[PDB]
Formats: sequence, structure tokens, C-alpha cells
Amino acid sequence: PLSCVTRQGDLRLGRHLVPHLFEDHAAATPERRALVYNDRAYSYDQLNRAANRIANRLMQAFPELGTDSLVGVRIARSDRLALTVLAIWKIGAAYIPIDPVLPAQRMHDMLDLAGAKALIVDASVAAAEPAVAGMPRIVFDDLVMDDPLLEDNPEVHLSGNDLSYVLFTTGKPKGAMIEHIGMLNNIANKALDLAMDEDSRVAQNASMSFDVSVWQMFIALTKGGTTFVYDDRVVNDIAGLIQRMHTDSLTILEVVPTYLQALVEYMEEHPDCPRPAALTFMMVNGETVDAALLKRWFALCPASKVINAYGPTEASDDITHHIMSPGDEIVNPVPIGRALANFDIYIVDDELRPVPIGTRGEIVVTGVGVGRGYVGMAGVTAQAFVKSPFPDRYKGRLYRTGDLGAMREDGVLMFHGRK
Repeated sequence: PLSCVTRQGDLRLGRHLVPHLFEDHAAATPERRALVYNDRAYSYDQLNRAANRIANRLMQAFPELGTDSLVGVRIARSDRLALTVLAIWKIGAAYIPIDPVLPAQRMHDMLDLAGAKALIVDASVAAAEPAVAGMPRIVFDDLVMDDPLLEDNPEVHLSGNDLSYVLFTTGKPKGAMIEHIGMLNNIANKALDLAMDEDSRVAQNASMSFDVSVWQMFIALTKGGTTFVYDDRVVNDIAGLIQRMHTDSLTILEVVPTYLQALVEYMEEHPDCPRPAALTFMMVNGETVDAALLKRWFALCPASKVINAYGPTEASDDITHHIMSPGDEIVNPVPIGRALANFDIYIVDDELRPVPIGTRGEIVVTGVGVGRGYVGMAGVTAQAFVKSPFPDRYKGRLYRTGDLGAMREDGVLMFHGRK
């Protein structure tokens, strides 16, 4: 057999994109708690009303913004960031996260490559830093001001093929273009594999420069649950984050292996302290995890399952999940797992021919989450985004990951480094 797994079409995604799923919950259960950021708690209705004020004032300021318009957002992770992104999406546009800690010349490159139409900052950034001629800048604090006349949903038409965000990753940065439907597919797969419901409590702990911060911020809002934003000050204090996850009764947490190690070490060294005993799932991603660390995690959090997650920013976050339970035979190397639904994955030679099961080759992927390429970089886009030679039910896109891997007889994928 050849190294092919096909899941295109496996998962119906429903009628509504991410912002609209949030709107559905705000209408159905306005008073449920939607988002917590330190001392600030928003109900669904409060979050929606504030996002709508922002959205409507953005359309007043920039009447031409809409489909595939790109808006930079230089706001630190917070309720303010979530609100601003939601507002941008509601008016049909897409955003670029530009962490305030990034230097200005990085911001310039990001906005120029993307052809961004405007930049939204908050008051602290505006006070620290000048606006740049040619790049309209507007301030969160003004956009979100009270006005009961500006609180209805914009009801701009959104299409799944429209951009939702451009995420940049030594050369000039490369801005991967992700569409609403790919973003939704990643969220839909995760909501199923993390057994989410309206009681889910999801950590938003990753840096906004990493694409995983997107599903972390919004997945709970598509399910009626709660996002807990854990900013850099909180995540940098391991003891404090653990105590927060305990007191928040957090259920879902994603980390990279070195941070997982810090959490595990702390709990082992402090067995007296409260633990994140409500966690149902810990997801690990970003770098290779080892079996012994996973087993140490399972000893500390026996009520949890773990998902090893892999995939490129270019395909809307992950393309495989490896779900593990405490009783499982967990050995090195840890698999990167099973294809997400609505993707096909192949291990191929340099000519894109699938190789026999067990042979190493390049991981390449087709399906609903393969994005558009790199904004303003047609050439580097052409190096990795090519027409699929395989059957396709979407837009015919293939992405070459530049990663080596191999496929097991059961279709489980293994990661073997960079090609």
C-alpha cells in the first residue's frame, strides 16, 4: 500500500463561520460567561455588544473595509484583542496580529507585505509609539466606547473562502493567508476531539505571534463555553498559572513541550499545591514531545487525555491529532497521529509520488484547510503551494510542508524532521 490517507469531506462543518457561531450563542444564552481576562469578565451579550460597537465605528472610520481587507492589530493578548478581532471579522475583514513587543520595523514589514488598510492599537501602544504616514491608525479605547445605538450585529456577508487572518513567521517575514473555512475546520475537529461543550473552559496562553492563539481565543465562544486569557505575566509565573488553572477549573490547555516540562516539574516538586484537576485535555504542539514526559504528566493529571498535535500555519493550524489516554502504551517516538477530517495527507517523493507505507518522504497535505499562500510573496508561495495532482473536492490546493515523515499501516503519521 501507498502512503495516502484521505479524509476530504469527512466532517460536515455546519452553516455558520466562527464569528457567526459566537453570535448564535450570544443570542441564545446572552448571560453565560464568555471570556475572562484577569479581573475582567464578559458575558456573551457584553462581549458581542462591545465587539459590535467596535465594528460599527470601524465601518464609520473606514467605509471601504470588507472582504479580504487586512487590518493590523497591535494590542496585547487580552479582552481587547479578542474584541477587536471579532469586530474585524464581523465587518467581513481579516486581521494580522502584531504583538506590541515587536519592533516597529517588523510592524512596517508586516503591514506593507500584507497591503494592510489600517492599524488598530490600544491606548498604551498609541502613547508609546507614533502613527506612520500612509498607515491609518485608530485606537481600541475610542472604538469600544459606549453607545447603545451601535450594538447590533453588522450582518455583513462572510464567505468561507474569505481571509480570516494573515500570520507572519532570517529574511523578511512570511505571512500565511488563512481563510474562514480552514479556521472553522480546525476548530470543528478540535471541538470534537477535545469533547467540548458549553461548559468548556479553554486557556488562551500562547503568544499572538503563534497561530494556535487563534483557536485558543475563539473555540469556546463557538460552543457556549468560556475563554480564559492568560497573558505573558501569568504564563511566566508557573506557580501562578497552575493556581489560576485550579481556581478557574480550566478544562483545556495547549502547551509546547518545554512549558509542559516546567508544569510537570513544578507539580512534582510541590505535591502539596492545588493542581489543574478539572483539565480534561492537554494538547502539546510546536516541537517533539517525549513519552516519559507524557507519562509524568499523566501521573499528575490522571483525569486528562493528551493530544499531540502537528501541522503548519499554512494549513490553518493542525493537520494531525494523536489522542492518548493514561493507560496507553506510550513510547518514543510519539506519533503525530491521525489526519484531521477534511484533509488528505500523503508521504511523497520529490515528484509528489506517494511512497510505500513505512518509507520516509515529505509530508504534503490537501483539503479544506490549505490556505492561500504568503501575502505579497508570489515566488515563495509557488515554492510550497502547488496544484494538487490528486483527487480534490475543494480548491485543488496542495501544501508541501518541508517536513519528513512516514505513515504507518494504520494511517498514523510519524514525524522525522526537516527535509
